[PDB]
Amino acid sequence: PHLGEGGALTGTARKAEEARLRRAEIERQTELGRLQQQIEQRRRRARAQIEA
Amino acid sequence: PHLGEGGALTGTARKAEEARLRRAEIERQTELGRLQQQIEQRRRRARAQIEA
Repeated sequence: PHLGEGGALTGTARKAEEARLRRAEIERQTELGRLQQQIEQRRRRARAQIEA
Repeated sequence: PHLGEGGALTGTARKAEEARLRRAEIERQTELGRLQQQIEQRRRRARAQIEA
């Protein structure tokens, strides 16, 4: 059976939407990764200054 | 014999001048020490910034 918020897709359109969903998930994961890395670089900064 | 740039001091004045010379030598040594320490702190600074 077809599981998606839109639903009601058959044949090739189903595979296309699966690919689109995977792409969106990868995009969101990369966004969260960059945010994590930015806040951690701020932390490392605070470190270097404390050491000095 | 009496050795000093002024010379011609006897008795107690001789000891007083010996003490004064020792004091001046200590003063100059402390001056050189502080200068050395200041330039080395600048060096350590340059380090910390390079590491960052």
